[PDB]
Amino acid sequence: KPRIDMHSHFFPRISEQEAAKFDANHAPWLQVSAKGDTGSIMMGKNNFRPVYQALWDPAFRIEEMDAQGVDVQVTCATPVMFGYTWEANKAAQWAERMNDFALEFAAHNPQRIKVLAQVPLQDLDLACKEASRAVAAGHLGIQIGNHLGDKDLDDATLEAFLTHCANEDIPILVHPWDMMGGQRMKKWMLPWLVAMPAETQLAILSLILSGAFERIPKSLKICFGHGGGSFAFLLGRVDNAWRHRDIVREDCPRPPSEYVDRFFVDSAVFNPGALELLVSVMGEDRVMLGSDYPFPLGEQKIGGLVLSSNLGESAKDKIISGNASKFFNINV
Amino acid sequence: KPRIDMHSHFFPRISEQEAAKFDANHAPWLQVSAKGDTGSIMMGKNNFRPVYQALWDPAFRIEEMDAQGVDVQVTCATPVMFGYTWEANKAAQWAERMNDFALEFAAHNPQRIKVLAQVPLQDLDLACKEASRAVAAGHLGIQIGNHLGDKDLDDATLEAFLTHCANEDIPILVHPWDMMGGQRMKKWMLPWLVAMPAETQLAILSLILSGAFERIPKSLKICFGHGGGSFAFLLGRVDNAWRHRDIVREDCPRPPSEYVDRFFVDSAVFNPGALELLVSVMGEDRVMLGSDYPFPLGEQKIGGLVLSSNLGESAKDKIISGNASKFFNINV
Ligand SMILES: [Co+2]
Ligand SMILES: [Co+2]
Repeated sequence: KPRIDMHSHFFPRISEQEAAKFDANHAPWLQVSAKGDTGSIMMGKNNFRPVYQALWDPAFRIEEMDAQGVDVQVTCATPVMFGYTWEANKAAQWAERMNDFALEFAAHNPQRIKVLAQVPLQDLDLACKEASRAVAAGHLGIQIGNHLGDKDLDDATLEAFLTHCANEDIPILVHPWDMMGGQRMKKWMLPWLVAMPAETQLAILSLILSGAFERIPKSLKICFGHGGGSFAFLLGRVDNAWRHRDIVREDCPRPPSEYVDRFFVDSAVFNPGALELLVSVMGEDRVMLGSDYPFPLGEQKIGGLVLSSNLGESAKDKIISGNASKFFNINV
Repeated sequence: KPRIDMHSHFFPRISEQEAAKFDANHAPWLQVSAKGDTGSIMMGKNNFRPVYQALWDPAFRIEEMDAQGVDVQVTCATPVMFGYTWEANKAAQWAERMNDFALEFAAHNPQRIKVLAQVPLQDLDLACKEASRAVAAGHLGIQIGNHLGDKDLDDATLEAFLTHCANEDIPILVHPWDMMGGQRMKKWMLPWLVAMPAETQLAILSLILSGAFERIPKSLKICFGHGGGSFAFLLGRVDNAWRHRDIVREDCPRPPSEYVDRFFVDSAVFNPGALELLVSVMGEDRVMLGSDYPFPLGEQKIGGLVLSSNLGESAKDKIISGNASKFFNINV
């Protein structure tokens, strides 16, 4: 039973110059210290966030995986890489380049390192083509952000994308990104603590309340990252609203709670009680170990929360290993 | 064994002529049908919200309360009545009129209907007066919105108000309103299902992360409406952030979860799993029965989720009765 950690991120060796050729102001690149141990994601000439070797170096990453007890990691774009606001053809060329970097990263050891691709989701046609190209080149699926500006997952272009993926057997991880909140949540990591869980919840409900699960084939494999946000906990509020209000019930024929059999969530909720309630709502078959390696708010002892739960042995094995193996078809 | 519902709402019997005196376009009033069981809250000459008789009629309410098994009910402003956008002086006099109306509604049976007052929270001076004035007139505390625009509860102006209330032993109920989310939650009541819980979590976290509870006297009686949103379930994430980023730890000298003994939440969470998680977090002494009567999304069998739960008889008596008795000082 190899521990599979199915939610982690990477960032490729791109220089200022290469990024500039796409967008001098908005294309992210990687600055590495002379020493080679630390670095920063840059945007234009500005420091975006500080980072360390494990995000760009697959050999260094292998050492930490050994140290952690992680046998297989699935890793994908850092969300600042998405480029969802750029011109389509440019975002397409970018996506391909990033996905190639991701394959080259995993080529260091394709047994223990699996990658998901990004897509120019602003353009449905180009997004489908990149999704297919990348999977047929080695990627085990796609990571998308959870919205495109004012477009949420109920949007016909995003629904059409999920449907293409269901049709071609391409798993999706939905990652919250580009957080709401306007001006309100600047200090103390509030976008991460408030807006992010709200974003993921909104993605799920957008699928549910629009009736989109009635249209998307049941074969779609889709996981919502970062514990599904606050979804599991406020689901009661949503069923209540659906039972008692026309406008809530209108596009959604079955109790919202019944739609949990249509998706997955990762396990990153940082609390025993939250995990227990997460597993209660979703069922043990629908929660997968994800850490958010190698960022600093990520689970520092990968799998620790699950292995130390008062869940059954049966269930623990599915969450740390079983489910993702099936979900991503990583042949154990 | 007396049942106390501490979260319900009311709307006064204001004539269109009396409303137009404050603001012909933005000041809320009540239109009542022939039969006398139907109404609309209006904004000028437009239908703002359709409402039913229990919202404005004490006699009718007094009877649903008899039907429901609720001995005492705390009631307060519908958030449309807040008028936080108004000019400080126009609001002060609006607040007083709403609060004279609230005391009239209470006077129909002051043993069973208790009231909280609204305040012109935009101007500190006028809000403190109205608070002390309203309480001494018979109000048991105040209801405040969770934010004013981008001033969250970490705003020093708002702190001072919380502290002014603390020393007068004026209890406060913090209610979500004016939900974040802009152009993104237009259907299926998503403001209420996504933004509302996030607002309330924000409100709590701005107190904890800013260090406000270090500076507000422990005598503060403050309660966060609607279960405190997603607060209890996301709390583990908050501690994780605190432990791993020193910017989260800067004004918050102890782990964020330690401050749970500084506030209360109501019980309105619509799921037994969620109720259990909520109590586990807050403690059985810090959760009060609130229904959100008489709104359609309000609990239909008031007390029903608590009374059917797997909690002990001791826990149930505190939530239904014990806690709210002490908090609002309603003597049995
Ligand atoms: Co992540
Ligand atoms: Co309410």
